[PDB]
Amino acid sequence: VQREEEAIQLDGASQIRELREKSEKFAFQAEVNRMMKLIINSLYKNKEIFLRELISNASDALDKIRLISLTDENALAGNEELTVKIKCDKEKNLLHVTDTGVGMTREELVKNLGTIAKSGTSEFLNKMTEAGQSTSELIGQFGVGFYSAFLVADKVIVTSKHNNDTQHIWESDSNEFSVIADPRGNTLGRGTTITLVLKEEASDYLELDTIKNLVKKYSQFINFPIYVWSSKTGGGKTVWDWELMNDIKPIWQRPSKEVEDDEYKAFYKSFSKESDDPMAYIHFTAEGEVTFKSILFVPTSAPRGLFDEYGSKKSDYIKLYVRRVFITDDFHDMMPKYLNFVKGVVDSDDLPLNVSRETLQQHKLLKVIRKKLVRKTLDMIKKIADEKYNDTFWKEFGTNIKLGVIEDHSNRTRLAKLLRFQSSHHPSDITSLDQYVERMKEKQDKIYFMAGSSRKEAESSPFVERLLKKGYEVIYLTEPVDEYCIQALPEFDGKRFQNVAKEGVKFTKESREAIEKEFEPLLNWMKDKALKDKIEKAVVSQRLTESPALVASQYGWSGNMERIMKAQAYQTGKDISTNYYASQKKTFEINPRHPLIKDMLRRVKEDEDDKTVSDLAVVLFETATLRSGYLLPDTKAYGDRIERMLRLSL
Amino acid sequence: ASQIRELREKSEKFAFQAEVNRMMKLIINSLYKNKEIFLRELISNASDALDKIRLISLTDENALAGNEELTVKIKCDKEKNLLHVTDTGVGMTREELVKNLGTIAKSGTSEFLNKMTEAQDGQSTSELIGQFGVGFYSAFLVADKVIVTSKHNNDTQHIWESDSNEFSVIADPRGNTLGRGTTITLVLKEEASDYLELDTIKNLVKKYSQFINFPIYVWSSKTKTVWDWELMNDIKPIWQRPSKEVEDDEYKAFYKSFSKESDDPMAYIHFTAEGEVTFKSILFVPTSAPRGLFDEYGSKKSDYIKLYVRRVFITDDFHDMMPKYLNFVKGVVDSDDLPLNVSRETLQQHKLLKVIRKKLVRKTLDMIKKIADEKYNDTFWKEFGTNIKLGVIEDHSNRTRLAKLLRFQSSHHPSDITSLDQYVERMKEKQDKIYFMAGSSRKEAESSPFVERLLKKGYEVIYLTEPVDEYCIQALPEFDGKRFQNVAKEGVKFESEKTKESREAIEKEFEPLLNWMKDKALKDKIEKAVVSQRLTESPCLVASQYGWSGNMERIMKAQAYQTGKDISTNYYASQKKTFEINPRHPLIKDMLRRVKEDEDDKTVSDLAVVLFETATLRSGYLLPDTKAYGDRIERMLRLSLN
Ligand SMILES: Nc1ncnc2c1ncn2[C@@H]1O[C@H](COP(=O)(O)OP(=O)(O)NP(=O)(O)O)[C@@H](O)[C@H]1O
Ligand SMILES: Nc1ncnc2c1ncn2[C@@H]1O[C@H](COP(=O)(O)OP(=O)(O)NP(=O)(O)O)[C@@H](O)[C@H]1O
Repeated sequence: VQREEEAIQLDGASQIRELREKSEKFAFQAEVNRMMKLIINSLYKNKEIFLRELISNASDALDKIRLISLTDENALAGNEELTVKIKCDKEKNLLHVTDTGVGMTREELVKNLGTIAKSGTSEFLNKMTEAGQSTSELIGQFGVGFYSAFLVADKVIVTSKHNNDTQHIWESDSNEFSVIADPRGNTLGRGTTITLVLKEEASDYLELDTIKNLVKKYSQFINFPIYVWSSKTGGGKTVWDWELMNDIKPIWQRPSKEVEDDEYKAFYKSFSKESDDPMAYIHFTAEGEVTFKSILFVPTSAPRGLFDEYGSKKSDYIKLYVRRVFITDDFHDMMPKYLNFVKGVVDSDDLPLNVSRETLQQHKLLKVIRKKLVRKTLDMIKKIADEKYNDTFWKEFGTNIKLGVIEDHSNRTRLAKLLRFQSSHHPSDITSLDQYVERMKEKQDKIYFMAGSSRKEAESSPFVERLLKKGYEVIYLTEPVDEYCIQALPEFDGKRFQNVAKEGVKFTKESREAIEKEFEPLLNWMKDKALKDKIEKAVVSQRLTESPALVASQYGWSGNMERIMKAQAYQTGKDISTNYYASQKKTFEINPRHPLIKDMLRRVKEDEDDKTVSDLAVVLFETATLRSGYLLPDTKAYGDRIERMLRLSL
Repeated sequence: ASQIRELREKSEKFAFQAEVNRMMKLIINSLYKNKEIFLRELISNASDALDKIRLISLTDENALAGNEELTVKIKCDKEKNLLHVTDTGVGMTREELVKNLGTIAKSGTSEFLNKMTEAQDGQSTSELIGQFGVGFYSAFLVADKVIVTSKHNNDTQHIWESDSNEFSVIADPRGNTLGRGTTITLVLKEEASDYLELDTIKNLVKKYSQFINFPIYVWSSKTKTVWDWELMNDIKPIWQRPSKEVEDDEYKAFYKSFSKESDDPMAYIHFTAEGEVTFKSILFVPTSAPRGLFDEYGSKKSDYIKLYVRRVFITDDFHDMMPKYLNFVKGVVDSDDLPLNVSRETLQQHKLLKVIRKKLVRKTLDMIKKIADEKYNDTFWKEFGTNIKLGVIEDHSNRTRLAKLLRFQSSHHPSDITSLDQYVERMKEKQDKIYFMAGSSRKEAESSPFVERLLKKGYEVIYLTEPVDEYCIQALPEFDGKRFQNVAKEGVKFESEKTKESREAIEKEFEPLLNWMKDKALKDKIEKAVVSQRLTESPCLVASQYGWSGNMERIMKAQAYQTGKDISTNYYASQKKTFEINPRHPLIKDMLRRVKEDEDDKTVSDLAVVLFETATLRSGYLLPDTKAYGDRIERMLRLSLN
């Protein structure tokens, strides 16, 4: 009972040897010449990332002197501007990336630049941590970024000016570097100028527009003014001046509400390069394993190239950022296919990057991004007002939501509540599934729907004629994807969907059962009158009203289901000529009120071997197939029957 | 470069340095995406050691010294949490264990290779794999401590063990336990428990090391069940053998083994590509269409073709090397000259992807073209006919060559499919047009009122049965000079004799008739009415040149991947058609005698709306309203009884 004071443990490499002893511990070395060549020749895919790294280095340099500027009063001195400035020089085959950051002392120019996998930024980070404090803008981690500037240049000339030290010149050729004091005075007030002596194969980076698009591609949010010595050709002659590249302001960095509705729409217009305001937007911050904080958008109109090469075409609408630096627009694991219209940004600070800085190192961190992005998206679409949802949204991205029901399984219930279809409750207006079950009768327990090519052919369908007459609500499907969306949905609010073109619809009746038994002779004749496999059953329908009714099985293709499959291109030659083709099992149904009842029976009561009575019994079934929206086997069969029955009549 | 100064001066020069521990961490946690590549690297290293000791043997007679067997053996201890990769290669001296394993980016293989290139031997300059000295370090992706025991000739057996930080070397107190070679023992992490089950390892070596040119054995089970070494790589690299010295039966055996198929390939091709890139390749076409060939369609890379560099598996992702419509082509691609990324999972030069692609497609299409005509129609076209059609639409660079491979059902034979070169060889002396009809089936297409006069006159009509066919022909501007012509659209020009200009007189005879239909029958239904010059034995609907056919409309109306706007606001769905009227038709001649008798006549109007609606059905067009047609035909059936 009384606890003793003894404490347990919780934890603790063989080879068949007698005993293991210690001897001669070494430290790993490195052949620098071959390691350098690995980085330059066999590491990166795109050689354009050199500017991305040089700018990031310049950004870190700027952020460093800014932190020091806080705990100092003479840090900036003469020049208080913290800007990165890039200038081309085609006349001398040179590219310049100049910044006004902290710069580098002579010891640093040797140590930091001359040592692979050495990061002064990483070390600076460490001192700041030991010392709110916002290092969270420091991008550098590896020590190889600067060496990526040897991809497009034979020689790199680095001129740096650190406080309390002389301006020096650092020149290299990837094999060795020379460090010399600048003969000129402190031409640079403070900071660094990285000059690249480009190669003949890199003549592209001498041209202006190449650089402009390059800095805009990777570095447009790096929290420091980036200018490029550009031409304007106005006032009309060419005038050169520093043109700002990162115009856009990181709205995401600010917390909710600092900025309002206004500056949001402006952000969407500028970032996504759109002219019209977004239909909606969401600003949120996920935290935990992933912690990023992002802004997502839904466009006002459906993009022009939407649904073109669906699945294959990766959308560049969402751009991934890590520490204000662009990583990738590939969200095929962080965003599903049916949400390929959603635009926006995703920035983060502690997302582990690959050395390529184009992909996240941990593949496991992708789906945890998706679960938050998708959820925030579906909440955003749900947050859209009911009026605006039907009148504007659904026309644009209704198909997407339907596809979501088919694809996404973990959001099928949530997406189903966003579904909108036409109905019999209104000649034109669309309804939700929640609005259907709210208008459902007692003990209905079935959501009746009709699928067809158009609204007119669906509402004027022989099926559910008694259902509409009884007051049952019928959902009309007018688009090819509709039927699949419903078929992929098991139950909604405890109600099961029921196709009115297929069997399963059930509506005294026991007295009427005796009446059906009376209507037994004609059905038998139909199976004989009817060719071999022409029909399966010829019972009389109790769901008909005023129409002379091909009903599919519970596990059979509908007339509308059938037309879509048949018109689908991507299918093999062997597969096309298959699946039973046209016939399946065509069940006939009928109601008594006209020639269906006694007029056809009088002939059947007279003689079953008459030619006139077999022709009239054939055309009735013939036009019933088109009445039920099925494919006509022969256009000339039912066609010439009209050309002959109208010649003597008219 | 000059910079405002005319005094470029020379001061101190330095050599670059490295912070090893941080560069180590980069390789461990920030380089590779797949942690399973560790076994790929150890096998390659083991292979290199085996190739070195063999190259020495060719000049040194005392190298083997009673250890002639050159193999690789893998054994994993589940109980002891260990993984052993043992070879009988050249091994490493004590100095080499420190130099080669302790110096990052240092490759002893690269040094061994350069010595041979310097003088005359190019015998095995393509057998050695290791270039950058970082592969061995991928062992710490799945292991905390790596123990390496090596025995080199003319030196004692030493033991090398380490974590990422420091490494130690010690002479093995067990002595010469390995006759010659190396054993890399990996103390696997908790997470890397999967590499302890032999079957996981079994598939892993087979995945990458299938043609490593050295016997690889794994300690596995085989049924009383007993344990022994099982050979992994048995599939010989036949592509290295020249086209003349390779057995035709070997190709069939190679395919059924490499691609895991029970049936022989429909065809094969063996070629050596030189120039910008240099590689050997054996492409294959399966005997039957793979299930799910088009299920993903687009967005799906096919693991049918595999890329090998120096007999080591690189990748199966080809999408930049092979187009979508050739996703059925299987085979191998091997090179010894293609520069690789440090990850060894992709090519380094992206520009070379286009170079390989154009070579592979070229040899693929020629391979298809080489197939005998007799076996082509009966086997290939049935399985991959759809692919060729898609290729016509997609590949513009080879649209002509792919067109020569197209096959379609013609009116020249009840069931046989024909070539387009056969069609143009069966055209008249002044046809210069390829007439075709598109429909849901052949029965619908051959019994269509558009081909009535054409077949009677002596012209040939191609029948398109599959919905992708019209897309395929649309992508074709002209074939052998001739131009495709839709028989359901305007353009067909028939008869230039005196009987043709006599039809101009019939135009005036039908002029009051023509205008009546535009205003009696629904004016917003029928576009226009014109005299039908191409109509024989039928009552009655053509479309414009750049307009939808009845078939074309049937497909678009089923295309599910469209927005709710594009389907509701599509003009072609609401577009009207030109109604053509045949003069010889008895039902048409009695129609002009009824309007005059009773213009604004009710019965006269009725037949016109009925005929037009039957014309919509006779063509591929869907009836706008079927209830109005279904009720009026119920009144027509009242002729028997009311
Ligand atoms: N423009 C610059 N101004 C000032 N200091 C710089 C500049 N560029 C580089 N440095 C310093 O030199 C060090 C080496 O940089 P680098 O080798 O590019 O690795 P990095 O800074 O971590 N970038 P990366 O390898 O992509 O993570 C940096 O950590 C800085 O301390
Ligand atoms: N099992 C072994 N037997 C003999 N020598 C070995 C063995 N493993 C490694 N070595 C030597 O150690 C050197 C360093 O290994 P490694 O880091 O893999 O360089 P590598 O051969 O270029 N591998 P890779 O990265 O794929 O190019 C190799 O170049 C070999 O000379």
